[PDB]
Amino acid sequence: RRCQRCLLPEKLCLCSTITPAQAKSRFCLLMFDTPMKPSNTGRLIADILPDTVAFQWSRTEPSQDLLDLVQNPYYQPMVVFPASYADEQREVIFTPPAGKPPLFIMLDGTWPEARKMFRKSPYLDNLPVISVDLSRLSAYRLREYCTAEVAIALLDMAGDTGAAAGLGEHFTRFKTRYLAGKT
Amino acid sequence: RRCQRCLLPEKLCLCSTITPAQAKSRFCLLMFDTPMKPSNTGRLIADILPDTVAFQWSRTEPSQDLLDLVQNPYYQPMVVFPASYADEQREVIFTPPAGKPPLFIMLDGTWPEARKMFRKSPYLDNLPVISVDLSRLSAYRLRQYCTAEVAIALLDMAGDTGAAAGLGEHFTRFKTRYLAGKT
Ligand SMILES: Nc1ncnc2c1ncn2[C@@H]1O[C@H](C[C@@H](N)CC[C@H](N)C(=O)O)[C@@H](O)[C@H]1O
Ligand SMILES: Nc1ncnc2c1ncn2[C@@H]1O[C@H](C[C@@H](N)CC[C@H](N)C(=O)O)[C@@H](O)[C@H]1O
Ligand SMILES: [Zn+2]
Ligand SMILES: [Zn+2]
Repeated sequence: RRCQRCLLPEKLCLCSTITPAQAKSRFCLLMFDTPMKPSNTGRLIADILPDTVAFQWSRTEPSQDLLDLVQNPYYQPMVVFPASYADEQREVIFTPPAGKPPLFIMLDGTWPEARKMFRKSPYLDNLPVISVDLSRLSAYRLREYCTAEVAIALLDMAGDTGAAAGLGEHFTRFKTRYLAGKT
Repeated sequence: RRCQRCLLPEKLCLCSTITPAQAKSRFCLLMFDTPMKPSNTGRLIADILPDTVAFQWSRTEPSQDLLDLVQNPYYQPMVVFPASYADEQREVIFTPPAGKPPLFIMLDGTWPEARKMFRKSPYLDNLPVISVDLSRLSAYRLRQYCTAEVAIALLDMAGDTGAAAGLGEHFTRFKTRYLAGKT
């Protein structure tokens, strides 16, 4: 009864609407649970930006491919999480750094899952935390938050406004259809 | 706060999505009530086919512009109503006639309002009733029935598949947003 790709009821399937975009930014999804939950919105990022990398998160045996990706000096990697959680010695930044393309590492799940991922992933500890400027959502007619909404604001912070606008529109489509599914 | 044109919550406003189409068929809406109610779907026809004529229905004082339109020999006028309610001497048909462009007269309101309009409008009595083949909605991945849904079937019956597809997509957008605004 539910689409296996877009996770909405079948009469509400949005797959035909999806128009991927392009961006200088790149996302990496560390997923606490890979089945796939409609309430987890990190997957919407991958619909709009299909170069999004996604992993199942592990407490003790992180993937070598994940380690390779976050250690690739081609990118500037950063952990996406509210600044108040970062240690006093943790580097916190407020814009993507200039030059190398950013790799936005999202902790995709619930808060206690996100928080657990933030604290028990030592391969992320030497990375800067970016504090997202959520007020930028106003320029996309979204409430100035879902993991997909955080990503929209990040894309806008990086000047990837085409992908921000495409993800906003895709997010609103999913959220509207989801609510309707509950009706 | 609701949009005054598309009658949805302001955050769910659909006006920007509307792309009118073109059709050989033409519609005429006799609306019981012209505030407008969100759940009256005759107005969705006008969004897709802006040459749709619309009048306020009156029992005793029909507009002369309405009388003039239905007496225009340029069109083949017909009243859109379930065939079971026609009189035995009423000409019932099952396809739009061939040759002159069809003028589909919709009774836009609720069922008791439509049935009242059907019975108390002497200017429509010498007109044929077209019985709508609603199984055609299957071709548009749709399935009582909204006035806008009946119009999609009529458009398809007349070969106006582009307008029928555009009205289907529009009706589903309205219906999905209306359900979500209800959530
Ligand atoms: N200020 C913020 N900075 C960074 N990420 C944020 C912020 N506020 C919310 N988030 C995101 O929201 C997640 C936690 C929950 N809100 C997730 C809700 C829901 N499961 C979703 O996927 O949208 C975090 O792991 C981040 O992805
Ligand atoms: N079998 C049918 N043949 C012709 N018109 C129909 C048929 N079934 C429904 N309709 C039309 O669709 C309306 C259905 C009503 N329930 C109105 C629902 C709602 N108020 C709307 O405006 O969409 C009728 O009043 C007619 O205008
Ligand atoms: Zn789907
Ligand atoms: Zn509107």
